[PDB]
Amino acid sequence: GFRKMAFPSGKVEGCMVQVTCGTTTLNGLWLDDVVYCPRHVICTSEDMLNPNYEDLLIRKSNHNFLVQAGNVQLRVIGHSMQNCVLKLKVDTANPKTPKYKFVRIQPGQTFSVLACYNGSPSGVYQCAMRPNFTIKGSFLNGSCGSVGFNIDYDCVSFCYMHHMELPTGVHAGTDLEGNFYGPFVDRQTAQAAGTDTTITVNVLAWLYAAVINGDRWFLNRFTTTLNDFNLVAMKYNYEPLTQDHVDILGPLSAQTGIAVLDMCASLKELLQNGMNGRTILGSALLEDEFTPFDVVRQCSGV
Amino acid sequence: SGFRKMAFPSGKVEGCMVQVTCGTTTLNGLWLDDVVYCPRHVICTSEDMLNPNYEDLLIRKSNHNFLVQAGNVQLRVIGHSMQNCVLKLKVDTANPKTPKYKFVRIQPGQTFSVLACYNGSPSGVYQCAMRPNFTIKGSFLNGSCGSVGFNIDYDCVSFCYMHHMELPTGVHAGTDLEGNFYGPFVDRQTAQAAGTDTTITVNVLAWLYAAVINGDRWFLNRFTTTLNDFNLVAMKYNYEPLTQDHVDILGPLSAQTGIAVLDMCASLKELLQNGMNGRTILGSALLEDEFTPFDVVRQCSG
Repeated sequence: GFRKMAFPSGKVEGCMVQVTCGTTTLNGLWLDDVVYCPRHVICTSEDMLNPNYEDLLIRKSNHNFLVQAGNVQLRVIGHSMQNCVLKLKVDTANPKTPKYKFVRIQPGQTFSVLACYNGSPSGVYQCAMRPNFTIKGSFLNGSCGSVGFNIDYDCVSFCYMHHMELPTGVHAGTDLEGNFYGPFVDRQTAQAAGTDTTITVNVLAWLYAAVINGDRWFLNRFTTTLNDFNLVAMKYNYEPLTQDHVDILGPLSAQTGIAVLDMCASLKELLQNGMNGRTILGSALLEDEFTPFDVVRQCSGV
Repeated sequence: SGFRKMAFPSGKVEGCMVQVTCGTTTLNGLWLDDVVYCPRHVICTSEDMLNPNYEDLLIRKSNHNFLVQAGNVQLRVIGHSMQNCVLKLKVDTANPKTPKYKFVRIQPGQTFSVLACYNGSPSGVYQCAMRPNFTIKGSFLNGSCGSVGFNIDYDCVSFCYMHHMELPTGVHAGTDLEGNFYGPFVDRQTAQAAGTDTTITVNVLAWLYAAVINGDRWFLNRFTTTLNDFNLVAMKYNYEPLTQDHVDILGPLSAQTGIAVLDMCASLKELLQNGMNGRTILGSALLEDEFTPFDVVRQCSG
């Protein structure tokens, strides 16, 4: 079976805390003796319309921040702002800190989101960073500071911290250095994303997955150049491939014996001729939120 | 806003998973207090699995034939019994990470989270529903037996599923934590078919309400139906009947959207006898039936 699968969330659950300033409360990430959270925690609701964060933060001291792990307060002993993230040094090193790294992901890459409220994990689900740098998440009031992550061996790579829901109902946030993905700002104002596109490298990974499972009617006898493929794909609102995309498809190419550019020629035929009422892996829709790594991970184990 | 298939955070269950080996057979166990629960076919050789007499095989085993590993630590087995299709190994150490828990038997159409594990190590988490034919559509590979399904309510884990088998059709079968299979299956290495599956109608209606809450409305109509006339059409299409209890449980979603349950039933009836005409609902080309009304209310409250 093929399912959207999240990483086991326990290593991240052990890092979630609550951060409050005044009556504004959201989630933070407690790693070693530092808590990371969205800087708009320092705003009242009226502040968020047009905030001057530097001005607002110079008014705050360590003793204005309430950090709680459950009902246990963690005393704040220093604070600083890095882009759109606040870092609060606390006096206790988190004994559940996993091995971790901060990463900035590419569009197309997937990650698990641990949706949290008041520092308490509520649910986990899988997301892809869209080409327009939004994610199609599920978030309610109080969810900011929830994080997205991948887990490789035993190391947690944090890649996303949640800040905002756009008018269209999709979501926007930052990496853990506080830099937004996309052309968004943490202000209570209506912001639009670019028109989205289909994640071509993931569609190719899905076609490879179909082949591995014996579903291969769409393989044609042609090949293409990468440049010709990119120029055609863009007319169908598909993303162009990069050299890194070609490389990450390498393992599936080797597993199936189907050259990357041959699969591109097959996809191109699918694009210009349609599916003709046929299905691939049970579906009439091409799936674009499974990466090549997701295909390998779900068809091969951990 | 937003709507996503979401699992419970898995940390509380991750702290309970161990590896269980007997001879050349290895799978996963669930370690609660001083007892480890795992599928009994771990006592089988590849020859025994074809037609096993489990009581015979078990009486010929001693405690030392069982190797239980929690991470890098071997747990000493000091007792063993069998409860239906589940083996219970008594160990000399209590699991410090045992959560508050209970064993429950889930009803068809209810959902739960699965923590897929290999060699005692958590690999991924996803949401499943118990199908009306008592299969589940999971994602499981070799080495995954003993993985468990669960729900979390406040701080209590309700374990409802332990994994044993993949049917020839690719769906999955297992037991509750008393070792009783869901459905007419047996833990023998033979090809087994399920009863004809039906669609979980109350869940489809819940998901249609979710679609309206998120702005997807093209499928609505001004028609209404009686409950009985709806059920005549549902049964014609191999949908489960909708009961008055189901109507009542959908009440909160009906109030939140202003759409009477029987008006949504008229919409569903039109979809069943007309199709979607290549359109999508919440990004799906098929009618989704693995969200309960509770799943939708929890995710879409407000």
